[PDB]
Amino acid sequence: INAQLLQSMVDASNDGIVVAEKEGDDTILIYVNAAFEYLTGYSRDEILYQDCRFLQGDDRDQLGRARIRKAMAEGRPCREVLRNYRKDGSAFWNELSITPVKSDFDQRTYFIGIQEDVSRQVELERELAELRA
Amino acid sequence: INAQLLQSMVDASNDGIVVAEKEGDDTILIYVNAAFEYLTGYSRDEILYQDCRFLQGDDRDQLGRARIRKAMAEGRPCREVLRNYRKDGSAFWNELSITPVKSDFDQRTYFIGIQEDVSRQVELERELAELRA
Ligand SMILES: Cc1cc2nc3c(=O)[nH]c(=O)nc-3n(C[C@H](O)[C@H](O)[C@H](O)COP(=O)(O)O)c2cc1C
Ligand SMILES: Cc1cc2nc3c(=O)[nH]c(=O)nc-3n(C[C@H](O)[C@H](O)[C@H](O)COP(=O)(O)O)c2cc1C
Repeated sequence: INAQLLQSMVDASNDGIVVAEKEGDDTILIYVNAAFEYLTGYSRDEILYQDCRFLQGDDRDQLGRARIRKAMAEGRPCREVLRNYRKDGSAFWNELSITPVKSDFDQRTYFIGIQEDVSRQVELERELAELRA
Repeated sequence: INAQLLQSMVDASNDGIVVAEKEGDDTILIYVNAAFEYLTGYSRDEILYQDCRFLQGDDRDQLGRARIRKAMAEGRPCREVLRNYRKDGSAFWNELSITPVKSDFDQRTYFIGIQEDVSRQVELERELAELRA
């Protein structure tokens, strides 16, 4: 499959897709797609080369953080549902998928992130539970 | 971004991703990912070089067909929720996004399809609306 098609497929994805690399305790972003920019509200120039933890804002007491750190250290993919905050400050539920992959071009392991906004389904399920009473 | 990472990003996608080319009134499949292979129940060798309309089965009375057909003619992406049937015969709801992309290698327009399963949400909305009254 051609590389231009793959880049287009990434650029056409509804879910957000990012690529990040490890720099100590930070995993700084090296690629984001348009979907990620519209989901998070930040432009490409602002958040490039930054760890995604800024999406958590002040809600930094989420147990999923430790699970993410364990998964990335051990080279395992992981899936976590987190509360994240856009640039304007509005909250949303982000189903995040992290996948570590070893690039053979430079023998470096990178991390692929897929973000899904699941706020709508969270609200729907909650309302169904309320009506169940 | 290198092609190996792009193929990894596509094969790790939660939604199904496919690539198809135009042959008259048919849009023949040239690529599927693992998620699509396990969602439809068909192997790559079975569905290669065939238009995806077989997923509709006998339920060919879906208006989205017309909308899909017009969208591809004008080179516009489109999003439609359709009824599809697996190889075994079980039914599901597919939110499909079609995006035309210009490949420069051959200056040919290809079509990227992204499929998301919305059956669970469809049932949620059904039950919430029913109990809602
Ligand atoms: C590719 C990638 C994408 C990530 N995307 C998000 C994200 O969208 N939202 C989020 O809250 N954390 C995200 N994270 C996790 C944080 O960036 C961070 O790595 C994790 O919370 C570890 O927490 P710590 O930095 O406090 O140790 C992502 C991590 C990676 C590797
Ligand atoms: C890239 C691509 C992916 C498609 N994926 C699906 C699909 O997953 N399910 C489906 O029912 N139709 C899908 N279609 C639509 C059918 O393949 C077909 O093109 C459509 O029904 C157009 O009208 P026709 O059936 O009269 O030709 C897809 C079309 C394209 C171009």
